[PDB]
Amino acid sequence: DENIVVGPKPFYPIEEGSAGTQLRKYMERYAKLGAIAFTNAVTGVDYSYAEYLEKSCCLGKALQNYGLVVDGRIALCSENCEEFFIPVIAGLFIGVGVAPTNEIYTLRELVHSLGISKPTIVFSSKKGLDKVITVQKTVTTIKTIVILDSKVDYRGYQCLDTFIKRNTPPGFQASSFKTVEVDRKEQVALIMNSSGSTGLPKGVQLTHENIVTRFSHARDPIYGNQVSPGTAVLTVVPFHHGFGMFTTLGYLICGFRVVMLTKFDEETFLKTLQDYKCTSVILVPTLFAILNKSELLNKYDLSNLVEIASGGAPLSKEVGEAVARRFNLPGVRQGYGLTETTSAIIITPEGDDKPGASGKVVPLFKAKVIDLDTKKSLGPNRRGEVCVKGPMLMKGYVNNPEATKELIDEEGWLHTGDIGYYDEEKHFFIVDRLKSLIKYKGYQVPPAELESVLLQHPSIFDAGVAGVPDPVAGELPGAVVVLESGKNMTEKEVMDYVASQVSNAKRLRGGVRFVDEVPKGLTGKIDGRAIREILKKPV
Ligand SMILES: Nc1ncnc2c1ncn2[C@@H]1O[C@H](COS(=O)(=O)NC(=O)c2csc(-c3nc4ccc(O)cc4s3)n2)[C@@H](O)[C@H]1O
Ligand SMILES: [Cl-]
Ligand SMILES: [Cl-]
Repeated sequence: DENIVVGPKPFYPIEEGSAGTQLRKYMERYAKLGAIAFTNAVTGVDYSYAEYLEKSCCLGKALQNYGLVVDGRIALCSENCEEFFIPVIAGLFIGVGVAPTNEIYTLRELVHSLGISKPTIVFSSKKGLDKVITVQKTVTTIKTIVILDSKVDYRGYQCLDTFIKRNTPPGFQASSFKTVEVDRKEQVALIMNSSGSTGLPKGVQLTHENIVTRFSHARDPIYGNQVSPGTAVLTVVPFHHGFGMFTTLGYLICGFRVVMLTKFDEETFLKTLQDYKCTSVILVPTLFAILNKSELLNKYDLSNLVEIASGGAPLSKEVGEAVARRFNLPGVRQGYGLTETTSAIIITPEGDDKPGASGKVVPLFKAKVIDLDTKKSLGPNRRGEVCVKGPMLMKGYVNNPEATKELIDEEGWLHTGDIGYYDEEKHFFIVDRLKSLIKYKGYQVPPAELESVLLQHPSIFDAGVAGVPDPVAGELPGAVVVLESGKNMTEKEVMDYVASQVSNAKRLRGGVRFVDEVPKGLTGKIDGRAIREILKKPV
């Protein structure tokens, strides 16, 4: 079947050893070099590779001394902090599965998530502690809570350093610690949760094989960023999520200084780029809005920035092109993936550009686009459901065989739930989620196409589009809009503006509501249910 698109061979073959073994090898190299691994952009606190490696080894030993066995479970519950990856790496080193969560989860989300992954120990931020204590009342198998981002014991709980000290012999040498080899294709490494699900979070099981595949991509000269220890990268994405998890772990294999930024005011954003000489960043779409509007770019030395990427959610082609132009860059790089594919499986290849494209199939992967009804493969320039296959496919959901069966078909293809197409040169374009398409008469209108038009308006800061029920037409496209400060548009002004830019079918017949915040998930995807609820309310 010539409709299947097959990715190339990676420049760097997948290395032998577990994901823990590989991380240890590279971290040790950068440790001896004296490089910095993590920097908190706002405080300027650094962890060297040497310190991060030492603590990760010491925590690995501590978890073994505590009694955790291969295929045990720990969790994190934390907003981004520079300590976040210590329990992750320790788990990978010893073959204990790690379930990351964020403090920003609701209690309903967190109780469900941790109830599925069943961690023995939770590494909680100070901020997340109250939620973890509450969850423990239901998930009563959580034995121990350790405070991740405190140097001292906190509210009666051991901090990370205390837990390590209490579970390792005095004078324990990290250099002596051995990574634990595992059955790479079978051994769960991480239990992850997607963002923007319409239901409660499922536990996505990712293996060591999944992760070491990512390590090849991450440092690939075409599909990643080349090893360059000391080079700084800015990161803004949530660490608990696959997007932040596998970009960050990849950056550690690359030897980069991971500059973690948690505040997105333009001054701090720009000052961070300048002060740490950041050479690249992967943004989410809302951060592009800040950069397109900024009147301050000229005040900062931004000359070190040679790459801007995007992922997680649809990016307006025109907004991306404007921002790339401001920075005098050829274009915005992009990656597209799902929690269930570990990381990005379509990435813009260096040297092989195409306006508006999401990129090309990554090494070791295959992709196809199927007809929504027949499920048969399609040629180029035909919209259908993107499906993918390759060694980053998850092992399956935790204790949910039905959901696994629905996602990964009898022929081993993962059905992404996304609409897209590929062109004659095999560039893929991801349009939107199938579930988001607005059923206006016989049309299937992608909200992202309307959102792009809205975002391009200089008075519109943010927008989200969804379908308003309608007896005659099925669904009418409607929009929720956040206006830029000091600007005003009426509903009619927005509707007329959109009508001037789109087909008749795409008009905002469902109307426009103005809000302070567009409802979205943790990595920028529009919350359709929430938008529909807002549109339902009378003005
Ligand atoms: N680039 C994109 N364009 C449009 N939509 C995109 C998208 N990426 C994810 N999505 C949407 O998120 C859904 C998946 O949501 S999810 O489960 O929460 N997981 C993800 O969103 C997810 C998991 S890993 C990951 C990426 N890793 C990267 C590494 C480098 C890089 O440059 C870019 C990326 S994006 N994204 C997709 O089905 C799709 O609807
Ligand atoms: Cl999201
Ligand atoms: Cl979310």
